Amino acid sequence: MGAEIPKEMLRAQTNVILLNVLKQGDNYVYGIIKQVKEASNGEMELNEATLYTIFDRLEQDGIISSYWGGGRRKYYRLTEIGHENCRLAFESWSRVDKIIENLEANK
Amino acid sequence: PKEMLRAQTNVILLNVLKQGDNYVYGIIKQVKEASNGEMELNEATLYTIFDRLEQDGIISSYWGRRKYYRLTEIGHENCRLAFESWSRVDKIIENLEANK
Repeated sequence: MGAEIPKEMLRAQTNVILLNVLKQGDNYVYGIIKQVKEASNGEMELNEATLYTIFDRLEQDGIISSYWGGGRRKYYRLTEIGHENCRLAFESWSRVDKIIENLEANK
Repeated sequence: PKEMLRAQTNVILLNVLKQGDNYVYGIIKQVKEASNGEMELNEATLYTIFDRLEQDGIISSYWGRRKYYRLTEIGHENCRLAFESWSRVDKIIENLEANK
């Protein structure tokens, strides 16, 4: 093989954009797509089949939950479990980059 | 969460090898000194990570007798595209500026 960008990474990246927008506040899939496509500058053309499968299997793990809002929108919110999972992920990752800081500046 | 700890260990390990070639014991102690004593890696884990990192051509090894490991030109390029791809996503949010 050789040098690619592993598809597992692109999956991970769209997941991180997701719970950033959800972190920023609850939302419905339509709005999610529009917001991402306009932070993307148009180069983030999410499709809702992916959002719905991603969300279904994101909750079996309790990381978000959903509620109902003559349009009735299925909104999504970030569970406090997800909030602290995200928070302590950031703090451990900040620790990791400080360790890289220290390896580089060492020698 | 185990798998997150595994991933962070990967980024730490191959940042060390990205920074320059090394052997497992020296890697461990160097990590423990950027770690400040908080990350006392065990050689077993280094070995499993490396076994699967050089069957994937991302590192290699030679005899220098201590066995040194090094970051392949594939691994260097992998890290550079990961940095570029992730930096683009990081600069995509950028998600609160369009809100209000």
